[PDB]
Amino acid sequence: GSSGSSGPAHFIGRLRHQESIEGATATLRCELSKAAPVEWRKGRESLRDGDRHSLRQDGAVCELQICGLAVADAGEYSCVCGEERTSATLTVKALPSGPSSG
Repeated sequence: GSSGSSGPAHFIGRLRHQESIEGATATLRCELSKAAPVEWRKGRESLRDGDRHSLRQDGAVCELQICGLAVADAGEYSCVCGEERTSATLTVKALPSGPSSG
């Protein structure tokens, strides 16, 4: 309770380079100094809750879920909350599209 203010939630648990599989559904997770609204970004892109884009929050905890992954999608995702933002390189793998043997 001091003069002035502090500001938005300062990313305390910045993202972490995660590696997913092609075709699968990637799921990121981060932490904020305090429950606050954020906006994920997939390489000079804007990620918002809609068709597949999932931005569920659990008290100072954001999680981006992108269905239908793709080796191309891989790059670098960032989470903007206000003044600060964290980025984490996402690595996509190639799913085994090989026909089982009998």
